[PDB]
Formats: sequence, structure tokens, C-alpha cells
Amino acid sequence: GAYNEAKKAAFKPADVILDPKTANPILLVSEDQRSVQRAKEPQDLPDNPERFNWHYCVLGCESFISGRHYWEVEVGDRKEWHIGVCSKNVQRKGWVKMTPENGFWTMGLTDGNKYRTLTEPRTNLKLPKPPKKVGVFLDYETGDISFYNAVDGSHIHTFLDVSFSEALYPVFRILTLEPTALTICP
Repeated sequence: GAYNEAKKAAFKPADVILDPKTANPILLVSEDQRSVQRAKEPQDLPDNPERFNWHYCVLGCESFISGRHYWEVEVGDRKEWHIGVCSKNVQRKGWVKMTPENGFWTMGLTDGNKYRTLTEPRTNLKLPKPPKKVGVFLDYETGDISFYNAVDGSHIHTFLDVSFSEALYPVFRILTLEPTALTICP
């Protein structure tokens, strides 16, 4: 409603571009670097330090170190996805649990209709109607990372008062093979 729109007025629209050097080798980044798909099996890519080698993750190219920013992700009719923000300084090699304590502030969908935070423990989110487009808001100085349905402005989750000192990236994760990609709205 009017509340989420005038919120949007106070946050700078970020132009998020996926970074192919960060993407786990099971992921494909599109030619326009706005969408991500999965491959049936891993591609042959370098194990460069930037790359997630266990988690099925990819980062934006640009990080945030101050200010208020937002971007929007077309999740569409996908059955599975997770999105949010992570530290520049997360562990990219080997497994770490994707939780706030490890520098991941994410939420998403599993099995078509189970929305959750990747808080520790996870928290189940009851969304009266499924989002097609998710708005992600970052306020670096307050420490808030929030998720909204970008069409009706309805709130999905906020991580409040996080203690940020680090650069933060947009992060995206997909586990499934589906016909619909995960796509950044410009």
C-alpha cells in the first residue's frame, strides 16, 4: 500500500547484476547477468577464491558499505528459491550453515508453498498469497534487511538491528530444476 511505496521513496534502487565468478558450478548466469538457472550437473569452471564450491549460491557484482538500498527479484511461479544478503567475508569453500551468525540474512521458499527464514532455528512464514516479485530492502545504518511482496507491498520478514561492519552482497540460491529462472527485476 501507500506505506511500502513511500518506504521505497527513501531507499536507493540498486541495479543488481549477478557475478558469474561467484556462482557455484551448478549454476548458469544468463547473458544479461540478471537471471540464474541450474544445470543438470556441474560445469567445468575454475575453483577461484570468489566462487561458492558447496552452496548453490551466486552473489551480485557490487557490495554495500553504507546507505539504504533496494532491489526486486522475480521469483514468479518457481517452487524453490532463497534470496537475501550475505557478508563479503562469508566462508565460500566447504559447508557452513546459512544463518545470520555465519553472515547470511536470507529467506525463501521450498516445496512450492513452505516459506521460511533461514534464521536459526528457521521460522515458518505464512503468506496469505504467494509473491511473484520480492522486494529486498537494506538499511545499512539501522541494520535492517527486509523482504516485501513488491506488488502489494505486504511484509514478508525483517531481520532487525543487525550489527553490520562488513561489505554486504545480494545473494541468490536455487536448488531445483524448473522451467522458470530466478530473475532480478531492473
